[PDB]
Amino acid sequence: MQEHYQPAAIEPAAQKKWDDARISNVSEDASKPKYYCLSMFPYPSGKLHMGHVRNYTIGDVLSRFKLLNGFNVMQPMGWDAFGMPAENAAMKNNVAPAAWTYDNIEYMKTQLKSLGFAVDWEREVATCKPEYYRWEQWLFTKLFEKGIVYRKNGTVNWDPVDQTVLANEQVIDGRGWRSGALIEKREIPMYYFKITDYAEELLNDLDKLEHWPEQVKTMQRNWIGKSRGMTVRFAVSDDSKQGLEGDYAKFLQVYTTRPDTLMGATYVAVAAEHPLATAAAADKPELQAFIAECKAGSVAEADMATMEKKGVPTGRYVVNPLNGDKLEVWIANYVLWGYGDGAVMAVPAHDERDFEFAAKYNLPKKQVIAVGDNAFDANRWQEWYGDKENGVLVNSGDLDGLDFQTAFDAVAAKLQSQGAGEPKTQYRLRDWGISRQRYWGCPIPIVHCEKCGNVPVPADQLPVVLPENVVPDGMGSPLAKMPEFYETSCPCCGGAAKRETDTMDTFIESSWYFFRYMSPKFSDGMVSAESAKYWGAVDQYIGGIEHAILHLLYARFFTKLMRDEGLVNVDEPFERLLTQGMVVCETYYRENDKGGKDWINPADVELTPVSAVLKADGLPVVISGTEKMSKSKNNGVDPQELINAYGADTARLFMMFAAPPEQSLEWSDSGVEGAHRFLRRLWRTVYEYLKQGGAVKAFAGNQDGLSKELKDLRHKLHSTTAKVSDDYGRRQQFNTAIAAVMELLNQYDKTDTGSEQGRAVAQEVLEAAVRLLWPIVPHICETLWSELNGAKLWEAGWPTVDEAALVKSEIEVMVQVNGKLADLEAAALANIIVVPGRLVNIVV
Ligand SMILES: CC(C)C[C@H](N)C(=O)NS(=O)(=O)OC[C@H]1OC[C@@H](CCCn2cc(CN)nn2)[C@H](O)[C@@H]1O
Ligand SMILES: [Mg+2]
Ligand SMILES: [Zn+2]
Repeated sequence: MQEHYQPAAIEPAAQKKWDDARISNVSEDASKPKYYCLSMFPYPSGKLHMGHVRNYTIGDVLSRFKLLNGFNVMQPMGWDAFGMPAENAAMKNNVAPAAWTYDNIEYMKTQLKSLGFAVDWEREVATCKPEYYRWEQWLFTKLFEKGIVYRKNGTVNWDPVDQTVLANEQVIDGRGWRSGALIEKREIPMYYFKITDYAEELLNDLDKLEHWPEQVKTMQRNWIGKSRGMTVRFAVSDDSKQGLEGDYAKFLQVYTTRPDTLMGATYVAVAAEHPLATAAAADKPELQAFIAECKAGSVAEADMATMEKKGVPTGRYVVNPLNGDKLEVWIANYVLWGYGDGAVMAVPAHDERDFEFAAKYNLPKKQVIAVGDNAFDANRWQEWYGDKENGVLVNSGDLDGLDFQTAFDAVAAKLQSQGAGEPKTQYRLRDWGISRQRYWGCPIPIVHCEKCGNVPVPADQLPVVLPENVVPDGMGSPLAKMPEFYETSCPCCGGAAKRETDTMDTFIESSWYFFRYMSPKFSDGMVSAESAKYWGAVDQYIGGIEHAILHLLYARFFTKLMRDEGLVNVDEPFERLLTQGMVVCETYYRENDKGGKDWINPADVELTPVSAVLKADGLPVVISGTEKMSKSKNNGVDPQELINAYGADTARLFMMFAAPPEQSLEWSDSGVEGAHRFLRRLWRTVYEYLKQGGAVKAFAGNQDGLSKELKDLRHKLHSTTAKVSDDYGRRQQFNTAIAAVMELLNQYDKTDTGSEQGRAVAQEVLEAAVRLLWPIVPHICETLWSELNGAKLWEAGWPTVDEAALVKSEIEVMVQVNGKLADLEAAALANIIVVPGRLVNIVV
């Protein structure tokens, strides 16, 4: 055994020992209990970043821990290969997106294997291969004939200079983010998942997830946005029916979730596309411009509530069906056409958004709810204005005194008796649009025939192979400029027909890949029925918070779709969900000659502790703020150079010890040094132990007769084993478990283990400490364990807790004052010469 810890020699050898033993290549074996630990598969973007290392080390600690406890552990790995980054690099470096992708995969695979992750590489998938996306094209055709997938005209943003579609997040003040040209709203036919048909199922099944973060379940409930309200119809006054047709000339219909406050409606609001808005804007140019500004907007829903609410009066009036008040109709920019009826009622006294709107335009406010004896200020909003559980109605005629639920049913009675309203349930959830005007994506298995219509590709002709021999230029999606691809024959009549040139949303690949890992080479379906029954569902899911809404909801939607098709037997894909925090770093720059800043990568800097300067230039730079690692402010720390400088075990240990997994991790140069020096200490601790006698049989059994010092070390040992096991399986806080093993080595250093019984307790401490640290630093623990014990580490198993070593030794004693029944005198005074051991006597 070498005296000094050199990871470059022990990490490759330990990896071959694991690959030769094939301990990570697991099977559907009904002998050992299964465990499915899954980390979110990455985009093959070129190199791994620190966010990748943290996410996949967390998954590996959980996997190696469950494996050491006797589980059949599947930790698969794959690549989310479809996406825009491949097209952008294709335009930049003049290469094919497929070629650019496959070289990033084979390089990032070498980085992952160097870190020593226990990954079953015989289950590796790649979403850009036809052997994978053929099955989401297959599920597309099935759900398309059922109507779950349907084709419908939709509105998108078209950049007339970059010649492509842009999402709302890529539009800035009406212009494209790159071209800077005004975008055009276009109505094009697209495809949709009918996810609204599963809204009640996706909402209620969140209650089954007793091991999900409560905030993730909360965010999904708000996104679905179920609401039980009331449809209300306000009759249009006779002086306002000009230019209206159909039922719009008879009434204005709205939806509200608080019909108990219908007596407090001071005005109504309609969307810019509403017929009442169109009839009012016929001769007033101020309304025409307001409608045009609303249509030209591109507010993303992540910022929809943060936009300034604006409105214009129409001069038209409707009648409240309960008190007969004439309410003026306004055109509001926050009312979205297609969300319900496209028209709402406003109660400024009990809705904060209506309060700020009325305060802006000096609109009336009518209090109709009261909570206790609280004062109602018409010029200041209070939190109790919108309370529902502890309020009673006021200023509502024959509705005064009713609470929320009784007034709700009372209002429904009057509305239904008049035929002016009825209860209705609504959902904020929209359908899922999957059409993408991109090249590097899964083709949509639709063929357009002038006689048969939109025809799905039959199952025999799947997949519709995307040609990998394309280099996009940037002047339109290449699939539309390639007749050799879209010119085809109709699979129904054989006539001339064209293929769909739009590709699928890349979220479709990530929505079911966790099932494909169970049988990645299965060629007769999405997932083999035998492997789906064995693995069931993912036991542990690890990923970032940015996928808590869209990706997680899509994965649950696909799981219920595949369940209703007969492929799987679970309602939910993920049992446990761990949300890893981001990784941040310090930013550096220099001042530009034009009044700006040019950012510098931290690796190209060196600090004096005081100021900082370049590594080779000696030009003093300026240190800036700390934020998430990104190429924006050029603060990304390459983990490969970290592996080159310290090895894989130091990188894994630093990220597991710097902060808890949910908390953000700040990069620290001195932090990775403390991780490396601790691994040097652990190596020296085992070396110096074997240097004075060698290995012995670790202590086991009855500990009676051991010294007080050695008994205290065994107590600390089995306390650490119980503390680490609870930190891995339950708390999932890996930084606290590292310090627990560190404190065990502290007491070991302070304990004389030179005796014959001392050597045995020392062996028991070290054999457990290397197994307690194996999930975090498997390379050095594998090497050190083979020096202490000759058995295979994974067959020795997770350290067992000896509960006898935790029980303290008691000394029963009798206490008689004056004959009748230093620490013993203290307890016998909490009840004077004492005979040592059995008698204490209180000199009365
Ligand atoms: C299931 C799919 C939708 C996953 C998708 N292919 C994806 O997000 N792929 S990815 O390659 O983008 O991320 C792979 C995984 O591991 C890294 C995590 C951290 C990302 C944020 N971050 C970055 C830093 C410092 N550079 N600190 N935090 C990430 O959330 C994810 O869990
Ligand atoms: Mg349960
Ligand atoms: Zn046809």
